[PDB]
Amino acid sequence: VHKMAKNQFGCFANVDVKGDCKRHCKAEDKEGICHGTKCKCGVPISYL
Repeated sequence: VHKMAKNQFGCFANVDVKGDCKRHCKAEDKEGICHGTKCKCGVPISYL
């Protein structure tokens, strides 16, 4: 599957969109950030 809305959890323009980058990072117990047309993790969900 192509690296345009099928690999970045459909996220773009730094927005949490369609596939929600949040969820793929929640598997890792992390926040998910859209960094352009790209999805990475932010920080641990352990906010304390």
